Amino acid sequence: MIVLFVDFDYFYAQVEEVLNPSLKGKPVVVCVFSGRFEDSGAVATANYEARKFGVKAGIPIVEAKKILPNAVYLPMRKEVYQQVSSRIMNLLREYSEKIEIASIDEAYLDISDKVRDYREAYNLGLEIKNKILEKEKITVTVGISKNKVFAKIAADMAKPNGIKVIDDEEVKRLIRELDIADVPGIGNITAEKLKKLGINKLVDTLSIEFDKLKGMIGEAKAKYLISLARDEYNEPIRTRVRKSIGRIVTMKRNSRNLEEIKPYLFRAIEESYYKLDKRIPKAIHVVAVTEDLDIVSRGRTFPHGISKETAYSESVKLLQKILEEDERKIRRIGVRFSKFI
DNA sequence: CCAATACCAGTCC
DNA sequence: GCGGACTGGTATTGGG
Ligand SMILES: Nc1nc2c(ncn2[C@H]2C[C@H](O)[C@@H](COP(=O)(O)OP(=O)(O)OP(=O)(O)O)O2)c(=O)[nH]1
Ligand SMILES: [Ca+2]
Ligand SMILES: [Ca+2]
Ligand SMILES: [Ca+2]
Repeated sequence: MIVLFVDFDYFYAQVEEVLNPSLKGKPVVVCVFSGRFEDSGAVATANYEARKFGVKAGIPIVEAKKILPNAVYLPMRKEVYQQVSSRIMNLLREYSEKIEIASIDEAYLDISDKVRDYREAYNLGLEIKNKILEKEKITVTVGISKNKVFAKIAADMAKPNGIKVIDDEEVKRLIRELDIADVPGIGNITAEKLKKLGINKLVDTLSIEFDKLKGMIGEAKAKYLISLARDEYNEPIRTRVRKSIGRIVTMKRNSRNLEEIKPYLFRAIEESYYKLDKRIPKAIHVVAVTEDLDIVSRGRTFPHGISKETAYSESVKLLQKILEEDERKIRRIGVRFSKFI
């Protein structure tokens, strides 16, 4: 298999630069303003100039400004970003029928039957990069390898505005030499657990008994790493079928007032049914985050489909149950739908 | 009952 | 701690 992965560079901020060329060369920080109070919220992304001066995704806007008062701070316009994204994804569909949209700015193409080797793949990667730049003025990074995981690792290594092939011999070398913390799916918390077990590289995952590994990180992640280490990973390129779909929102203020909370819950349900499209759920869960940041959920599974109308009325009953059985104020409220017909 | 179900903490990016 | 979605461990419960 030959997999080509495309990851758009500093995507949100780059879109803002496209829409305002006056911003280029300036530090640009795109932000999620929460509005629970002043300048509350977090950095969604920053361009590479802003990162140079200490601002990165996830930090509080409050801290970002203290850090880089000099930057241009912009509200997230996700609807605008989604439109650019959708057009780019349609461009990519032209290069292969076998496409997997992983997120608003990432997609994998299975080009096994489109090119004969990694030389032609590299060439296709350049064509893709040029076309996206020509049509949307967005730079992207391309990663190419024998499976999805190494194609992404390649992009991670080459960004931004890059292209990289990890060929079959390099896959073998990296199984031995790559810090396992750099494997997709392994965050800092998981990397640390592995380090305690004596695992620093993919190849090390085989030095331990499965039950010990599975007991530390779970069976799913254990089989994932083991497959990678044995170079057997070969997951098909295709859009994932979601097992659940929902929406949970932060409220303007904490509350236990049923009718102060209902409007957020109901909007959550509306956004959920838009996302659901033609999928019909058999299960609904109302999910609350309390004032001190615990989660409480109450669900119901039916032996049949739940239309939007039954979702509304049942969600009320489930919310009442949360409020009856937990005396804390609620901070976030929403719904998740699952068990599709 | 206790297997089936419900809850819900943890994890990724 | 803005958030969607999935995983898997532990608590609760329904049968009729
Ligand atoms: N609201 C919010 N959005 C995020 C967050 N993290 C990433 N995003 C969105 C906005 C970014 O443009 C995109 C980030 O994906 P990446 O890890 O590839 O970073 P980004 O494209 O911004 O920069 P990069 O690929 O490193 O050049 O996804 C986050 O923590 N909060
Ligand atoms: Ca990305
Ligand atoms: Ca990106
Ligand atoms: Ca990592």
